[PDB]
Amino acid sequence: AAASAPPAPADALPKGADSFFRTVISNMEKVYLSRNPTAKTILELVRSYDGDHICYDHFAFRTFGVDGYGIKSLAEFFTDFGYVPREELRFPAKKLRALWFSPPTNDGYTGTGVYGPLPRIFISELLVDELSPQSQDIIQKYIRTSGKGNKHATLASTSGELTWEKPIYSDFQVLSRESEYAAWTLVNGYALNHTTISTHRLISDIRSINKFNKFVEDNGFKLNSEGGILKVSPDGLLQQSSTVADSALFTFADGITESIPRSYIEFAERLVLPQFKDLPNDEVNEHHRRDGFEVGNADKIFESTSNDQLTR
Ligand SMILES: O=C(O)CCCC(=O)C(=O)O
Ligand code: NI
Repeated sequence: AAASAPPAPADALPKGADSFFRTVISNMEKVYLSRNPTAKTILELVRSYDGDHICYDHFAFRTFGVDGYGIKSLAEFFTDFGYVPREELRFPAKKLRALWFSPPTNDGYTGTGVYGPLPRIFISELLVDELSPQSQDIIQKYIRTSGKGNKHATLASTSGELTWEKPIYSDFQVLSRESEYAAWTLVNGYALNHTTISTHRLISDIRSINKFNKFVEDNGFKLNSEGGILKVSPDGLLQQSSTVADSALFTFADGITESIPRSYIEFAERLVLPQFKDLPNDEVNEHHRRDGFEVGNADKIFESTSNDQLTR
């Protein structure tokens, strides 16, 4: 038989870097919770129902793929803190590309949320050069107003700031008609687009995602309907659901106040891999479960912020 070996575990961070990294993602989460009452409420409801067991499966971010404002503007922060780039996903109809990142080894975490197992990171970018000339010019205008803001995307994310000037409503309107993703990013920037609860790490009966979905719906919240409320990967091992994004009033730079999408929250179940079929269920750890993401699922979860879902 050919020589075989297990995968090399990723390096762990030194103690200061690990601590510091967690204060940063904690600040990203603070902005997110302050602007997304639905996500904040659901996280409180799960904690009360299940106990202190909430783990974050992944964080997701959106970006403009032009002039260095894209995936790389955030990825460098995470790779400075030991994250490893993984698979690239393509979304041709929506004109998006995404990369996900797996965390450094962190087996000694002592808490939950950002103090629990470190989350994967999912970062997408809009392929701006594929849009109409008019939208390319609108995006380029804001990118010019931002200067070297792209070199400090994490500062922007931790503080809840846009690096470009505040948009005028007319520009938001034009982008909304061609790319809802572009419109989302114009008004939200590098803000955390969602966190994800790892349901299989819960202890109570809502650890099953079908039970979890009914728990959310019975507390009055609406799940993303597109492609069904439960997106199931073709191998059956990655099952995902998400809320409809919250909305907020935004005063645009020309004085007009209008509704915009903020963020949402996702729930994900990763099932055991087939080679570990007969593992006793008390023996399953995260590395025994389906890792990564699935283009089919992701394509429909992007629509949690779409106007059709928000106006259902
Ligand atoms: O809406 C976004 O920005 C990311 C949607 C994709 C995703 O997070 C997943 O596949 O779980
Ligand atoms: Ni997600």
